[PDB]
Amino acid sequence: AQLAAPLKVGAIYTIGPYLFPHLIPQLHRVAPQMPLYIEENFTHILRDKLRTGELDAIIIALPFQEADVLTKPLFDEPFYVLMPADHPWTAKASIDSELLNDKSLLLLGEGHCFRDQVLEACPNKHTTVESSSLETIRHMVASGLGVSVLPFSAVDSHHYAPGVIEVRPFSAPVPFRTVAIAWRASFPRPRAIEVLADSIRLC
Amino acid sequence: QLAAPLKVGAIYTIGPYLFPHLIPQLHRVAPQMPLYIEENFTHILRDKLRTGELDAIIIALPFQEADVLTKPLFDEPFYVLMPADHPWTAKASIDSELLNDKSLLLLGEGHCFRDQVLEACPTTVESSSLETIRHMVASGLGVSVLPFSAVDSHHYAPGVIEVRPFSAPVPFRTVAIAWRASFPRPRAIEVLADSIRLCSVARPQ
Repeated sequence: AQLAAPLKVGAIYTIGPYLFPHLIPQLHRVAPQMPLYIEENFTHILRDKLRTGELDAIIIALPFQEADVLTKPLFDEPFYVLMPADHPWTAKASIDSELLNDKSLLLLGEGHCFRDQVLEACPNKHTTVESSSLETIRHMVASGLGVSVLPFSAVDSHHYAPGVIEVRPFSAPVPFRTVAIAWRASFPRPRAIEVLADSIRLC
Repeated sequence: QLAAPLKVGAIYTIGPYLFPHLIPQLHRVAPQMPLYIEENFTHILRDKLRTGELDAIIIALPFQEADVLTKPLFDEPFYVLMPADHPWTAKASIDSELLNDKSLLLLGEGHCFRDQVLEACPTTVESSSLETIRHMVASGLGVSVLPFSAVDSHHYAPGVIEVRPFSAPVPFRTVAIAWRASFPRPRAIEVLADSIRLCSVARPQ
């Protein structure tokens, strides 16, 4: 106690894969004896589990407000455009958002908050592929199927040799999202939460 | 018949470790066929293959359905994943009976790899995937089992996780590809299969 027991952390699908690899060793450096029971899911589900006590702390994107749950913004994360290496846009330095409504744009299905954020960053012509992760989308743009949008932390977390996929920033103003941690106020281990947060910011 | 997009499904425990090698090889022998990709459970891929919204699926045996051709591609061994501090680090290989422990982390019920691991043995994190399992192992939560194609597919610096082979006889799965018998594009199937076979070849350091 109180840094001596497993901590149950949830995160949304479009954050966990890109955060945990950085998070775990940084957490380890401060916090050698606490392992993480991890779950990745949609926002509302992580919220329900946070409420029922199945999860102790969740990682979501704003907006997010929950009874008896404290919510601290952790950082901001700009979006980037993902494309095949032979795509015309590779000649551009940045991509204006208005260019993005086109059948060639590949989106997550409903339920993903990132989907709505991307849609809001755009000016109805799209391709939605359900039961998809961001990685699956990266694979299909790598095969030359279309083009997509990623959060910053995901752009280089892949195992593709150079010359397969290219990433270009958005033209100003760059759309982004706000990453935040949530935990319940009555949580008997506040120092575990602070360790978690501090470790997240140092990434 | 190699200038149109091909619709491919694969099970959760195969795709993430296959596509990073499959896509380049595929453009290299077939640069005008992009993949529409889906990852899901075996039965869902089966149904999607039968309905025709998928053209081919990549699965593990056993697998046999009427009016569906199935071609075994290769054998992939299993490996044991552990924290870098874990005492099993001292071991060269790990006896399968040692996976009789609550430390052992498994996938949900819908995954065929769960069953395969359970068959190779004497707690379950639900709706999990292998990467999440890797993360929790990396945090020190326990120990797990991976297919070989997944043991290097991570972004942790060395010194965080370690992998050891099973003691002989080593457990394995058989990766295969399935497609409709009267599928109008057999050549694409053959390319895809060969490319998949190539992926099974681990590139030396």
